[PDB]
Amino acid sequence: MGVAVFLVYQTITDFRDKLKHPVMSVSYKEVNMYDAPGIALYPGKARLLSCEHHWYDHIPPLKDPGQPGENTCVTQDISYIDPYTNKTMKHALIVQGPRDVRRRELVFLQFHLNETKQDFSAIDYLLFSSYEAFLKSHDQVKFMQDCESSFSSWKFSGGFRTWVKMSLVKTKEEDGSQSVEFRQETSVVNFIDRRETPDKGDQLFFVVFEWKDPYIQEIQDIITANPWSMIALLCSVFLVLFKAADFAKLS
Amino acid sequence: MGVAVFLVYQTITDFRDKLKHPVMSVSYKEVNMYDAPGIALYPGKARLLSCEHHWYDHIPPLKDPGQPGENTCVTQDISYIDPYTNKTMKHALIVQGPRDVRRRELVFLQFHLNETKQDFSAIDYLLFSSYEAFLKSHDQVKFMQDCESSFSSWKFSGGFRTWVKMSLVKTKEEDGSQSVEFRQETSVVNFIDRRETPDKGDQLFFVVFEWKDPYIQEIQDIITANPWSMIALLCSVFLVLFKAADFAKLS
Amino acid sequence: MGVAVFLVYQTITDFRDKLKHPVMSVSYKEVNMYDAPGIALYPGKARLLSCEHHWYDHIPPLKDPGQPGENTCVTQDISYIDPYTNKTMKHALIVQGPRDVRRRELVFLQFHLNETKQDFSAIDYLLFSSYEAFLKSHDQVKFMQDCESSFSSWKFSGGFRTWVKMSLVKTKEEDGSQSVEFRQETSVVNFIDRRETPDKGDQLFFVVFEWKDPYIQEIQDIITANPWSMIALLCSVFLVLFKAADFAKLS
Repeated sequence: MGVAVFLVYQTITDFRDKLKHPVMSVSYKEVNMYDAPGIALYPGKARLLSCEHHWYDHIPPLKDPGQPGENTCVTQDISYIDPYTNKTMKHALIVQGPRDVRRRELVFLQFHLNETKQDFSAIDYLLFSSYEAFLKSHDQVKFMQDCESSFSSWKFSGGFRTWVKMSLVKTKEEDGSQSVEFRQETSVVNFIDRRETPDKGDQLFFVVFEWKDPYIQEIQDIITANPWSMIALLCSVFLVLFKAADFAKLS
Repeated sequence: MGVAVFLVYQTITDFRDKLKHPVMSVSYKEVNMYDAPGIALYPGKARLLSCEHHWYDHIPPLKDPGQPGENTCVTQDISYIDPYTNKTMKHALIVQGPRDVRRRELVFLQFHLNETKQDFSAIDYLLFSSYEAFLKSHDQVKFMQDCESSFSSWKFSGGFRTWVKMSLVKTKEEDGSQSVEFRQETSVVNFIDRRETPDKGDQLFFVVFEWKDPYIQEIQDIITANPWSMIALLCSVFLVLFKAADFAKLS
Repeated sequence: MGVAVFLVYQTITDFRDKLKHPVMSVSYKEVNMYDAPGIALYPGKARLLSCEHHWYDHIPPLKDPGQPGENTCVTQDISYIDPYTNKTMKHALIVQGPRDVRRRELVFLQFHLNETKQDFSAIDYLLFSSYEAFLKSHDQVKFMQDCESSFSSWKFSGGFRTWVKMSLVKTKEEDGSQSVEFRQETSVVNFIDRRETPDKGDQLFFVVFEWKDPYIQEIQDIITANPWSMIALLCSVFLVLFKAADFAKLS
């Protein structure tokens, strides 16, 4: 009897320990064509020059800095308002990201910034999951607000390329909903300004966005214990101790 | 009987496999106000100019390059000794970290040094868990030594800002103790020299420390199996096979 | 009877849910001496100047750039062919990595590149597991193609140092094989050109490779459920329900 009560006490405490915190598992999934995200860039003073997509070409052809044109980009720019303060004005320009990963597709963005007083020049940017959901559905102006309140924005360095290789992670929370977040790693490459005339000193920006790997990481949180197993086990131990008592009575 | 012995062999092998290596789980938690950490710096010859804390103001006001002043930073500088070799004398400068996470308080630092024969510009730094533990408690001079031998130090570049976003990860080892480590990612933004445009070419540094997200990740290693469940299951299989043998005898 | 059928329904559904996706666990391991790995380089037109190993010296001695010599490096330079397109010929350079981890040996490389038409100067590089596997075993010319179609190559910026701290992550899949992949984070330090100050403006590169920590992270995917436990549990529940039926008959 004392053995039974100690066993049931330890079992119930173990079940409490198991239920108070779950376990986490990871998984991967391959996509034939990535859903094209949207990269949000705050031009601010800066003016775009050329947004180009390189679907399969290994090398970007040699360019001529300082001139606009060659805009083959799906762009949508509307002035907005920051919901974090609601009294400040934020302005953005939205583009469509790289689609196919099998053939490396990189979007190449040239940015020229006019002369400014600020010592450290950089342009902020932000990424959200998909572009078509922001383009067509209703009430997406507030979608930008909640996306920026949820997603995080990190500015890229102003002066040289920041080759951005992004990735997608889908965590499956158990309350009937899904969460998507973007993980990216950047690679800065110094640029030679000798070809351009740097006597003016006006900063020129360059950004390249790419898909790191076709696979997307899926993370699931698993509950490790169920009441049915414990109740069956304790019933079995009760039965076996009853059988032992019956044997002792037979003795 | 043979079924019983094979089942017990398989179960004991499974239990040994479960016991030899555990399974990890992750957890998060919110904090109202982060504990003020400490940032350890090794300026060398680079005497600093201005350490300022920006509780909510988004942007540091433009800083005149070179001229000192505006020290609103809790700092202390004491010459130390390296425990790794014990014959090399190294000096460190210690500051307190940012605290306000909801207002994302950031610390702004600056450095200046006359040109030397180092051929490069970089200042090493190191982070430990808290400042009040280094200040008030007894025998913290050796706390520097064992924290340095435990923590890892990475130098920041010299000539442009290195925006550091740090987060604290707490892993709960099972032997009645706890471990704290810092995970950080840096962001470098180029700095324009044309403002001062001097002929001396003296290096100027800029560092910004910040908290990434309020969430603290907790990692615990959980053992997947316990002997009580396995012993109860083997007792149950013994009982059911005994009942089958009794039924066969009745037959 | 209905209780039994619903319980087995829930049990079989839970077992299917456990079977479809397993759980993942992580582990660490110390090594007395890391195996010497191999670093792949694609200099192209940039003939290197000096490859040096700093077995224990914390500090690299002051150098005089612009002139070749002092090649104390285990190098193997060959011309290859890209299997991705199979009509492109690319040249590679192969060196051995650092070995000593307790003394944290670091490898120093200097590259000089003549002025090029490309507006952004960078040298791509790739990492594979070991050097003696490429050098001594048979048909490793195709091992280069295998590794470059398997491993990922990331270019380093040209003009300033890119201090690379690599680490080895060894995951072991369940179908009788293991996977080794390298995770690295770079640390760029600005390089001062005031020492030479030429009017040619030719590029100079510097790379330093070093092990991050002696620990090797090992990842195993663990199956969480096995048929023996659930079949024994359902047999036990069937037996106890049969006992309940016998008791009801007795009543």
